Amino acid sequence: APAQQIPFDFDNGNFIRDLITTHGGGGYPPADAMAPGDVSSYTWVTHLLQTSWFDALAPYHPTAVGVYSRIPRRPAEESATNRNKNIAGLYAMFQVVKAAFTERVPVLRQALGALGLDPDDESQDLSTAVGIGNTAGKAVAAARMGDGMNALGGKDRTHNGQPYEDYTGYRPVNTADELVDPSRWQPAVEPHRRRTDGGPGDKGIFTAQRFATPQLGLVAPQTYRDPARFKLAAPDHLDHNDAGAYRQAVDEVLAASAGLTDEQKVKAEFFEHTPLSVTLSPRAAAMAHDLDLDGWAQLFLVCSTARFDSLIAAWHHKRAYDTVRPFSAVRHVYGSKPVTAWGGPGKGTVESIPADEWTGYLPVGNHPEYPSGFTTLIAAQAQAARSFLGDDVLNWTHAFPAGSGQREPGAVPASDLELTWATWTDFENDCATSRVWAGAHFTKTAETSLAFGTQFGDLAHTFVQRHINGDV
Amino acid sequence: PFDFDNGNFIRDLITTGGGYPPADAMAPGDVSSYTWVTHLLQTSWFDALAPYHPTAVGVYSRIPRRPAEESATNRNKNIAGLYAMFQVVKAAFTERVPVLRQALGALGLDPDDESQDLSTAVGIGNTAGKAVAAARMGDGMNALGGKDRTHNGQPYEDYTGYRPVNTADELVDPSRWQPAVEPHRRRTDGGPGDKGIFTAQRFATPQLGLVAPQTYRDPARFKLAAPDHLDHNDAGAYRQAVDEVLAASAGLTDEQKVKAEFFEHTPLSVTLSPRAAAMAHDLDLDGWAQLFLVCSTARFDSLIAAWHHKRAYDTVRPFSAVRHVYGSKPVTAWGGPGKGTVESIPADEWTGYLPVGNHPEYPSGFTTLIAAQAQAARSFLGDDVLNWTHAFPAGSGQREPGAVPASDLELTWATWTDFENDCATSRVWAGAHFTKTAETSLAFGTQFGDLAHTFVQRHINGDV
Ligand SMILES: [Cl-]
Ligand SMILES: [Mg+2]
Ligand SMILES: [Mg+2]
Repeated sequence: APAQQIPFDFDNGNFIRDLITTHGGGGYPPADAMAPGDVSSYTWVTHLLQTSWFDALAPYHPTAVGVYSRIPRRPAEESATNRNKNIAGLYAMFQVVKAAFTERVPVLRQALGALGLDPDDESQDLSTAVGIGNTAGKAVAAARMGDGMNALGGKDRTHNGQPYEDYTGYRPVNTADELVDPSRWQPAVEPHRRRTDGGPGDKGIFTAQRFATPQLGLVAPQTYRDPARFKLAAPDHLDHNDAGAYRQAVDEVLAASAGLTDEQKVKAEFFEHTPLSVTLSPRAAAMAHDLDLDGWAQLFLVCSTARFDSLIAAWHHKRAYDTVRPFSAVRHVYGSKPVTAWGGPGKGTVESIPADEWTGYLPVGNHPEYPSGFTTLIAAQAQAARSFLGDDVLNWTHAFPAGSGQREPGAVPASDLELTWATWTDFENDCATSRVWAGAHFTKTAETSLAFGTQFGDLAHTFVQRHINGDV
Repeated sequence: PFDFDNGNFIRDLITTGGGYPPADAMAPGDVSSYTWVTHLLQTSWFDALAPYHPTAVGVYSRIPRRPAEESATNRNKNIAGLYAMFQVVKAAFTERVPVLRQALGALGLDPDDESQDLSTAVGIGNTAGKAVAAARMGDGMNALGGKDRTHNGQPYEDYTGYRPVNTADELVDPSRWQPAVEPHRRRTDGGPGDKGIFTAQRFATPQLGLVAPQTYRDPARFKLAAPDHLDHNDAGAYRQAVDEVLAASAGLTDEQKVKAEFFEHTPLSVTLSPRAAAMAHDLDLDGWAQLFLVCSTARFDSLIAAWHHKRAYDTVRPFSAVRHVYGSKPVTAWGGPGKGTVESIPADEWTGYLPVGNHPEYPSGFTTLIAAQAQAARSFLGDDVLNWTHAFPAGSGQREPGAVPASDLELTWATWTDFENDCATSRVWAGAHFTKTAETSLAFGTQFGDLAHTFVQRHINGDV
């Protein structure tokens, strides 16, 4: 309803917990223009969003300073309640949304109006919460909208630019029709409605994949400068000239496909679903650790910084190694010969699906295979939360009603399902293995990605502590 | 309120100007899947009405003729046509099932009635619609996705093994089609899709050239001249074709931009031009079903032939040809949204006003189809009269919303000849086609309207 108001206690509430990250604890969130499996654009925009929270609250802190702005500190009385911090954080992310997520502006404008806040207030009075928030959010957008991500589309061109357009000149050595180098990434052919549950798009249209925002590997990281300094071993397990090792890596993917259970299917979908598994695991960790509003903003910043910097490094190596995905390797080893694996929707495991008709449980991501973006990112986020919160406790239970699976709706899971992760360690280990259940990654890739991501959580923790303490 | 006895379900319900219709899962510019599914829908109308006609027989079914008293009013014919297309929707357009179920319920018809009593309108309609789907869902279009595979098939999947000789990144043969790189939200107004994702084009349903046509058996028998204007080894002719496209781009007016969008909007220009012709000729319900079948048959068979030649000639689109001729050099053309004509847009940053279609250039699908449809309506209705006016309020353009057109605009086509001539030239304004391609496509499509008229008359007369 146009006049409906949102109940929220500005004085004692927590806008991150009570407004932004609220959910019923079951199923998947509503869909919008950001596809849940598109981790690169998701991680980039979410970092702008969640950093604006921290920068908006920093002047209300006794010592903290912002990442992208330095706003003169407020008297302590302005933090006696959470009202100013709540207002400032909301306006800061509103500025980021207006700059980087214009699709969300109408819903956010309506939510702000329902909270009693003027959605057209562009004041930048630095003694007011709205002015601090607007200033902090604008500073994040001003520093990042023109970064290497090309989020506005103007990089290296003057006409007809499109947001997130690749300006780096990446070209695969394989086409979707011909596997010239079986060690190298090959674009998949996918229906235009390309999400796990179909999703938005055009009926009867097919496309060939393009490397998703390869320029991500070039954007300025938050805690370091050059992602090449984080060395990653070569993916020797996928050298097609070592036919025995290549075939073993393929057979492990097919065996994972053949062994799929309801729980593995749901976990495959869960860990690829960025607005749920990635965004809301810090919420679960925060709920288990009794953090105040400042602690939530700090935890989310440390997690987002870890995701941001680890994914840049993962994307750098994705392009440098440019590694083949499982579906191409399955076809390379077996051609049209039948294999034992998932037969497709409603089919369960079958003994004789032709290898060139096999597909992973989830639609394969549109970028090279090595390393795993999700696994690197979650390992970084798990380490960041570990370091900030002081322990490994996560205690996240999420419910999946019968038939709520997106790949096989109405059939998977066969009955109501509750998944629980007591620790980040359980969480990140499930993420890595679920990438193999999804058919998106080889076992060794997921294992190496787990080890590769952890270090970025430590860098993120140091970075956020430096800003909490005032950056002197 | 719809009147079953004297009303017309095609006129009063299905095809009920200004602006563009609401968007759904079928993108308006995607002509191949649109024409295929629409032919099943509109053929089911005719087959449902044939037993209620004194002599007509169905295309995909033969239902024993009804007593004339059951055609005294339009009630049975209206009921039968609605259930017939409902059967096609359930088989070939499942996305539309909820809206149609609701529309039938609002009319007082049970959307769960699967009766096939051939003495009742619901039974005749259900039977006529199911026969169309049974005959066509497994044709060469691969609409269900099972062609030449047993696992993980996807509707409309290309089974033909077509691949371009160019990749989206490298133009090796400038005479041949090169797929474009496009944002995933790929429609003129953006459209549904995923933020921040780009794709390389795939030839849209190349198998369309292989599906069994309605009025002939082999599309190769319809000769189409070679696109000599696009032989890159003849640099002068190639550059002339390119420069004509750039000059059309530089000369774009509000009217040309809106007409470019209009003729690429299949649910409007293609679907509703027979409505305008039917309205201008005061046809009864039978005449509407017959006209739409002649038009749909002409579109179906002409587009099959166009798709056959699109694959055989596999010709380059203007954006690739502009890049071949000029590389990065500046040209005079449209500068992009909000910029108008500019003197120095780098050629490798130029784009047509509308997103280029995802199939080879020669011949033009829209132009061939409209020329076939225009001829079909001409032959059936006996004259060239169309008398269609469509309004575009200020700012209603999809490519440049709020700016184009600068003021309220009315487009009028008195005749099919004016309509098809505007369609051909608008493909050049759109940047999608070369001038000679549009001209040749107009000449190529006309013949399929004559074939369609003969085919429908044979069925109207009883197919003896
Ligand atoms: Cl071919
Ligand atoms: Mg608190
Ligand atoms: Mg009538």
